[PDB]
Amino acid sequence: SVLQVLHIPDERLRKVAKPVEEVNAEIQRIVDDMFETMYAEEGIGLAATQVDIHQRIIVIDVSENRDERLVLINPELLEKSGETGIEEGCLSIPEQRALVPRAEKVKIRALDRDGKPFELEADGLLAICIQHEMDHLVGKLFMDYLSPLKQQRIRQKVEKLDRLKARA
Ligand SMILES: [Zn+2]
Repeated sequence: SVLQVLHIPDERLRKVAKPVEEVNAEIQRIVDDMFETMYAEEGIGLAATQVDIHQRIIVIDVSENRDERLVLINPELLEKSGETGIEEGCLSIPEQRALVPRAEKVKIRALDRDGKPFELEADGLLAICIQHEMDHLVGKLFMDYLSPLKQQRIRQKVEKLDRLKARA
């Protein structure tokens, strides 16, 4: 199923996710719906809290053939180094992009879709994607890094877009 993605300024985007107790068929359903939703809106990453499911689950797929699926359940940042930034987007902040400071390299521990643990070292776009999605799980958005003026301007942009998109 395709789930509805929340937009700012929805307050449910600020909730802190609980860890997944047990990776069972209900969780695997959520993972599958999250991928379906992410591909349907043309995203490369999605956190559970974006679809109003407040558990520590993330899906990523940067591939163009939509077949290098990455699932992070209960991710844990083990180490990070360096600093970078690209203009990030987000399905919760429609059509807005902004450069945000990130670590360049990241090492995480997570569970996969089967509930088996794995470690992953990432750099480049992947490292940035993981950090952006892990932020979502503790109620952080990429706009939080920007000036108050930039933040307001982003909010207004989105509110205006949702105002027009709802036609009637
Ligand atoms: Zn996002």
